[PDB]
Amino acid sequence: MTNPQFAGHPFGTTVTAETLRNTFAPLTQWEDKYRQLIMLGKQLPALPDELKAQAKEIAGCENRVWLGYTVAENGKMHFFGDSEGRIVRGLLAVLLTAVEGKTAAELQAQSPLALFDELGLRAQLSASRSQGLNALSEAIIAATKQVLE
Repeated sequence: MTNPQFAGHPFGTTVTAETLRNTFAPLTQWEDKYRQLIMLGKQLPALPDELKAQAKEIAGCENRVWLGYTVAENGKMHFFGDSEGRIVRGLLAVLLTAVEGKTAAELQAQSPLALFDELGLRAQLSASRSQGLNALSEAIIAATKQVLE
């Protein structure tokens, strides 16, 4: 009789698309967003190797990128990863938030870039860099394709 629990990340819990909007609400300057974003990572826990194995490797961004998830019984997937670049690290948050217990379908029904764009944590990011966010997202599309099938 027991139940293990790990990865006490916010994303939704305390870091909801809203909360982020409340933080950026005042921060109208991208400089801030990009700035605070860095701190967003600090908040995130240090992704251990054990989890690294549970997640997938992503070397198509500013720097190393680790991400992993799993479809629940109903489908409620839970994302969890990290990155080297604080900035990127923070970005994940928003993402993990956009995918707040979302279903594969849902994801396809609404890209996680919405939040990023909404908050402007990407809409501003140069096209080039944007290519990255896409890749990340694609990770889902690829997954959703599996869950869908």
